[PDB]
Amino acid sequence: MTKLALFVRLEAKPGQEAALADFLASALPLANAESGTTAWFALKFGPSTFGVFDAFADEAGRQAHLNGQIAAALMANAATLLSSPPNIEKVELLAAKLPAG
Amino acid sequence: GHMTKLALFVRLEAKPGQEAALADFLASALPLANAESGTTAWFALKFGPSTFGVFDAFADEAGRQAHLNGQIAAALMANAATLLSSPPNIEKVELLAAKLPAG
Repeated sequence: MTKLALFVRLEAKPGQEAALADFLASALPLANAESGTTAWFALKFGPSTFGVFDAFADEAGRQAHLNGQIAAALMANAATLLSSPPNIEKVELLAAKLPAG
Repeated sequence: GHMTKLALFVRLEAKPGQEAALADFLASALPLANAESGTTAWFALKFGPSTFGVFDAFADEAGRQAHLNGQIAAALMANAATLLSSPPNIEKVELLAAKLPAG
């Protein structure tokens, strides 16, 4: 079972809403490449408010994601894309249902 | 898969003294989620001492609505006053992209 997760809410700068949505959608292959990243979701709450939820078997998986390509790419573009600094929330998974793979 | 497109992001605030009870409630709800054929992924969340949640994902509106009207929602509604300091905060979410294990 997946036991650990991360959640981040992301607010787009005026004029960078498409750019942020496209960035998040484009990261899917990067998430598929991360074997320790069990599940990964690019979220849209509203026209300028986006986010990511992802899930891991263990802390090694979670840290590998934070040290990985998607987190890197987001940090490299954050100042361009985002209107406020995002808080990456650590989450404990109390239970999870996923397809078996 | 690109085929899961909708989600809910729910925050739940535990009543003081009820934090363990809410965590336990959520964990015991797993079999109920497992049985929901339209609920592709379902995660019971703990953010902090008294702050919990659910993130769940669906192929379509029918699956999302079946969850909102399902056994977990009913159980939480039956016990809401015992466990929660305010009503669930439920956000409808669109998925731009999603990785799940296959199946």
